[PDB]
Amino acid sequence: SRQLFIDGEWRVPILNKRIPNINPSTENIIGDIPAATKEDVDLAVDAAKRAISRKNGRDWSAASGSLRARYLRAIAAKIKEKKDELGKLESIDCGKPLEEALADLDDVVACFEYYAGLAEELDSKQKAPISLPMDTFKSYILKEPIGVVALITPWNYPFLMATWKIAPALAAGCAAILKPSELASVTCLELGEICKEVGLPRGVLNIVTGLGHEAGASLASHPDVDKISFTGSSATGSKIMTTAAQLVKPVSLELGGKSPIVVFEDVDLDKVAEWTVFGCFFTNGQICSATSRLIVHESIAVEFVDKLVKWAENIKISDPLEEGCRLGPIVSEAQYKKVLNCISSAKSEGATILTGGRRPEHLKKGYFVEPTIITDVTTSMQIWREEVFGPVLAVKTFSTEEEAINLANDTHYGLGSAVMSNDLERCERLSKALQAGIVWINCAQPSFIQAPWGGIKRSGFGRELGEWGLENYLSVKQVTRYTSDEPWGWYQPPSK
Amino acid sequence: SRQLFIDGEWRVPILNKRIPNINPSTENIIGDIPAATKEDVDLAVDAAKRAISRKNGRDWSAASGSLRARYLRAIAAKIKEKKDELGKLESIDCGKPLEEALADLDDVVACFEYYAGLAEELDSKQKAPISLPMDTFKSYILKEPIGVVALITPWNYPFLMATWKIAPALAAGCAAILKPSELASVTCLELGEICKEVGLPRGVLNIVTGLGHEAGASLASHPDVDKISFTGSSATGSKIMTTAAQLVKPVSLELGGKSPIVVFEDVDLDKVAEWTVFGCFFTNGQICSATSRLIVHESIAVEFVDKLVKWAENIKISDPLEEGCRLGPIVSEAQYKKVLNCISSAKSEGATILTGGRRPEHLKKGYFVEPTIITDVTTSMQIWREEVFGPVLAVKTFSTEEEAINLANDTHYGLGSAVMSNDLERCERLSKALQAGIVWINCAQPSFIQAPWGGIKRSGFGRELGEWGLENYLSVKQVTRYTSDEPWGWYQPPSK
Ligand SMILES: NC(=O)c1ccc[n+]([C@@H]2O[C@H](COP(=O)([O-])OP(=O)(O)OC[C@H]3O[C@@H](n4cnc5c(N)ncnc54)[C@H](O)[C@@H]3O)[C@@H](O)[C@H]2O)c1
Ligand SMILES: NC(=O)c1ccc[n+]([C@@H]2O[C@H](COP(=O)([O-])OP(=O)(O)OC[C@H]3O[C@@H](n4cnc5c(N)ncnc54)[C@H](O)[C@@H]3O)[C@@H](O)[C@H]2O)c1
Ligand code: NA
Ligand code: NA
Repeated sequence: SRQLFIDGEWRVPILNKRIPNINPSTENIIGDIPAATKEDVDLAVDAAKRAISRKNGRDWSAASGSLRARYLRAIAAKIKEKKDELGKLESIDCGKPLEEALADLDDVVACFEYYAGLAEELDSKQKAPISLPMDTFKSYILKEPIGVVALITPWNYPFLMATWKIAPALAAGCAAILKPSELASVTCLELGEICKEVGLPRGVLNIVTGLGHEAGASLASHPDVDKISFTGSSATGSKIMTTAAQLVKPVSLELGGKSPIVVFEDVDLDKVAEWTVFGCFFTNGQICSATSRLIVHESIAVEFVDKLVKWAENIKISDPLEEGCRLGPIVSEAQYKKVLNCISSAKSEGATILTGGRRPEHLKKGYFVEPTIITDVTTSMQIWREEVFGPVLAVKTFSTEEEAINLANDTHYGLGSAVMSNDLERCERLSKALQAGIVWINCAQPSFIQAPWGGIKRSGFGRELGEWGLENYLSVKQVTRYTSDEPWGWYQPPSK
Repeated sequence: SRQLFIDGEWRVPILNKRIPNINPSTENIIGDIPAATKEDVDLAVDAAKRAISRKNGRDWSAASGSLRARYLRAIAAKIKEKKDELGKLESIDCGKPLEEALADLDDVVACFEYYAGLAEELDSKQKAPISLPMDTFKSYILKEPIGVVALITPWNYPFLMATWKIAPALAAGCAAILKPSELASVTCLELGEICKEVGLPRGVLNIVTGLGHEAGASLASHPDVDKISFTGSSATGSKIMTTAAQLVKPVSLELGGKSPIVVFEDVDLDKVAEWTVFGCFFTNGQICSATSRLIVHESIAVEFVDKLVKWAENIKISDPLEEGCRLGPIVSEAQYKKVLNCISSAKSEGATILTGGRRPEHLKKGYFVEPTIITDVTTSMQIWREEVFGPVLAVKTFSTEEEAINLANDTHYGLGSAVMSNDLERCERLSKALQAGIVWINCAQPSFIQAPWGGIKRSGFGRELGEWGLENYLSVKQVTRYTSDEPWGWYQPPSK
């Protein structure tokens, strides 16, 4: 089995500890992953520092973008080869249905190809001139890699989230240390073998697996890390930023959400019913930007919600590998219990569990929850307030557009949001009013790698994907030159 | 004798306390400023919040850029009228030579004018298309104001630094709270009156003066502040970021530096002597990007450093308001003592003072220090590592280019840097190797409003000036719409 990927080969953790890896659908130990600690992390950062240091002959940061692009394209092609096997490992690892995992793999491939392309273009973008009011000065800018980057990623899209950061980071000329989640580490470790098979220069990508408070914390607080890029819980992101503050290092954060989907009356109920079920139940409801607060016009509310109930109850719940699986199990026991507790608390606070809310009868084992719709929701309820990370939808109703937007913005979060109405004039109005980083019109959840992705407010800051994803790993350098041959003439010259 | 500027009005601090104001050239109490406290900071942030939500933001934040442009231009014109008056106040307040303050005001006017232009251009940048590889989806970006912004500014360029922050913040559609330094708050308070005369919508700009640990801390930790932009010391920068981390608020930090100036042999000696002295002694040596580490080639070192002494001793030091003034006093007593202790510490470690390093004999009173150049410096010394923020130049010698860049990069800071040589191929090589946000070639210290300004490493992150300045106060929103009529087709419809 795999060890830590450091400096271009496999290294066993110094303390030789290992973490059990559970299959979410069976509850059986399916294997394990290495548990890295402080000094394992220290080796990773040194290797990354060495990968980009001047006196390295294969200086990754000083290489041309097209050279890095060749590595990225090769990484992509090797992943494309293993598509079917990597997707199967993905499903077993995190619990998402096979068709979802296979789609993620396609996106991984596209993501490396896209940033390979951007890497090629980057050389043309260097030395971009700045127009000045004086003729005595000339000015341009250089786009330089930020340096050594810590990449800390979630378990909901294990391989894709990692790729969302490593592809732009490498394309920019950075050396990376990746810390995937201890709940879903397998495919990211497979990326280490791919790097070996493609001859990625030593130390450019290092993969350190283990516990968040051991490996992750050590990585985040290491003084030689130049930038931390994070995706995960609000609390951990806060701790990570606190740690980064010690040595004043830049940070990008993508944290939870509690995204609204605003459904108006002038809508095809059935088409938008699939979207609202998708926005909340897809990835077993473990989406950062999940549209988990439904805000439906009162005039269609009860018939629209009834449709939702039928769609949701027709969703096939099974082992992720079984043909036709549209919902898998929650990633872990601890997560399962949190999701069930959220449903329990909603019931306790007086809300209605319209459908789901329990373990399905036909599956005795595994962390399975039926798609859950919750109504009679009040704005002070925990279910309205707190991100669930389970297939759980909370429903509220509205009578005016103004009320709809006030309900939509009734959260300290600000990641995603969706508007559903045929009136496109209304959609544009609502897309401006919704306090979010992403606004979907007449759909919910699609993330194209060409378009900037991120949140505002307690959902964090910074943008991934598109050209924004690359910039996240560049710094701007102003090169200003004095063209004239005249003395500056500010101070008095001495005498000679 | 002004008060706090809150919600478009002059208001006495709730607790009615005031802070004395010292003339740095006489050591006499010359006035006082209002001392805002937590209760006043709440009122200013509340007013800012109301300014963005008032009338769906149609008066400011959701208005077109041309509306804000008119205000910025109107402010510019007012400053320009009173530039000589504000220059005089600026010198008395911070202690810089009058011709420096006068030059600052020219830059203040041009800064408002420049961001007025960018405000007008901003409307045409809205809804910029994002190309997708699908027929079924369409995507564009909106550039929204980040919201309510905290602007914390230093005492070295009192009015200009405030302008660097507010001008792009207003152009963006933000509502700002300014917390100027308690050592130089006078011109910034005058800007309040300018907003009044110009009729700037209430709450768009608020000015809260006071102690850093009362007013500054209360502003930085306020839950309704959307973004903090800070320029000042490393320690405080670090504290701001830690506070922001609690509610995960984005920050931009410009901190100190220990910037290198590298002088090769193929150089006009008299011309670069001027530049080097300017690079280190200008603003009484209180520049963030001061080039305070000289790195000269051994072959020219002896006569180049001798010329440096000649220039340094010909710098006219006096009251900042006297006709020929070219160096004023250090801003305050505490700073004055720190600067003098830095020079003592150099002697402690065995370094040589070639000129200055003491009170000028003619001044007697005031916080004056002669322009100091020190030599026989070692890599391990405090004057090499730490920021003096006084007119104090440290000098090391080099022979090879590899030796030059390694000495230049021998710092945890990374704000500015300067190359001096007639060989432009060499200058370009060094500009790529120098780890800094600004690289100057054949000059030191000019900052054009068209070009991005900021640091890397422990000098901070984020960029001000140019279009980068505007972007600092904008957040990117992705708007994606499903244009197809076809059902999504992921789930199985429930019939019939
Ligand atoms: N919404 C999202 O974007 C998203 C994505 C993935 C996972 N998650 C969350 O992951 C959670 C799993 O637990 P967890 O990540 O909150 O803690 P954890 O179980 O990983 O570790 C427990 C303790 O370690 C601390 N810790 C973890 N990483 C740290 C680091 N890098 N530096 C300093 N301290 C660290 C945590 O604050 C906590 O006190 C789930 O509740 C799930 O909601 C959220
Ligand atoms: N290099 C630069 O960019 C630059 C520019 C201007 C001033 N300065 C520095 O200003 C210093 C003067 O003292 P000071 O600014 O370090 O402290 P201060 O005099 O403002 O206040 C003293 C204490 O309050 C704390 N504090 C100040 N503002 C705070 C805030 N907003 N939030 C939480 N704590 C805060 C400080 O950490 C310190 O412990 C000088 O040492 C000088 O070097 C540096
Ligand atoms: Na697992
Ligand atoms: Na003063």
